[PDB]
Amino acid sequence: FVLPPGDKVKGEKLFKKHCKQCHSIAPDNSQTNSGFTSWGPTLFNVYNRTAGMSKGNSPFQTSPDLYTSGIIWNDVNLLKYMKNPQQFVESHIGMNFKGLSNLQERVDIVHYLKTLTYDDPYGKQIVEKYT
Amino acid sequence: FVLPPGDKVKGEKLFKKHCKQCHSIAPDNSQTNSGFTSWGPTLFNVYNRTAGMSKGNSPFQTSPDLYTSGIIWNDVNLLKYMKNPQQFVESHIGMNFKGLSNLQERVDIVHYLKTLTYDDPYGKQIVEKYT
Ligand code: HEC
Ligand code: HEC
Repeated sequence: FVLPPGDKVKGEKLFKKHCKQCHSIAPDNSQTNSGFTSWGPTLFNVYNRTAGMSKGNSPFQTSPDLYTSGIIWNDVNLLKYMKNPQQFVESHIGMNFKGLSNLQERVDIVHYLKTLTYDDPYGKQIVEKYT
Repeated sequence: FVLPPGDKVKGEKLFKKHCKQCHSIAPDNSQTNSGFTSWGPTLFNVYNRTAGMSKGNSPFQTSPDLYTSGIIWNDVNLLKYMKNPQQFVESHIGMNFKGLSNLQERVDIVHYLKTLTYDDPYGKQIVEKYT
């Protein structure tokens, strides 16, 4: 497959219409993950960039010998992701988050999350483990 | 509304089964923007934290005069977002990306993104401006 003929001016227009609300184009590189100006990461230099979702189900979490170069934002993957982001995530990493319907489970999760703070004993324990 | 009674141990187990795949619990503070250890941001100290999606649809024509991130991850918002993230996004920021059906528009977008690079003439101008 080769990237078919397209119009980059039309592309700028479509980007301002559909993507600019959540994505910057600034060449920060310090914004390539989430960033500080836009919600989503800067899409500058995104072409052939290693995708952030490569870190989902990180093999590094259990061992540094399981390094993974990850998924690349080449032409095909950009086209497919722009077609259907959720199906792309599910098909490339194995699953996505569509929400938890049960209310007690979500409440229990909130109770757990409230302990992940710099003041809670459990949170203080998580802190020293990473210091 | 008050947070109903909950079990933080069951919450930890639910977090490990449903959230740890894409979320760290590391006190990085710099990882709150997805960081690098995980695809999603660290959920450590996420309670009552300003949500990253507050940065979407930013009035950058009056950026110095009108900007005050104000989606807070309090109990209610966490429960709502965990129930249906996409509906939460759509109802709190106004819209969400569900994909572009047409193939030529996506191709044109890829053509525009290929010019966002440190060596393309257009990408060079974007660099010049934002420094
Ligand atoms: C909010 C309403 C968004 C709109 C509209 C678009 N995107 Fe987005 N995208 C958004 C976020 C918060 C994130 C980060 C979390 C995630 O799911 O990855 C993204 C991610 C991307 C990426 C991945 C970048 C990476 O470094 O891995 C790309 C390439 C991307 N988004 C492109 C993109 C395009 C082409 C859009 C319009 C056609 C678009 N996004 C809209 C939030 C939002
Ligand atoms: C990947 C498959 C994920 C799973 C499973 C869960 N989350 Fe996540 N979440 C993910 C990303 C890539 C992002 C950043 C982009 C975005 O849409 O915001 C998030 C974001 C959050 C946030 C916002 C944090 C902030 O700083 O604003 C929260 C509070 C959050 N996610 C919570 C959460 C919970 C409770 C989960 C399991 C029950 C969970 N997420 C799963 C990706 C993924």
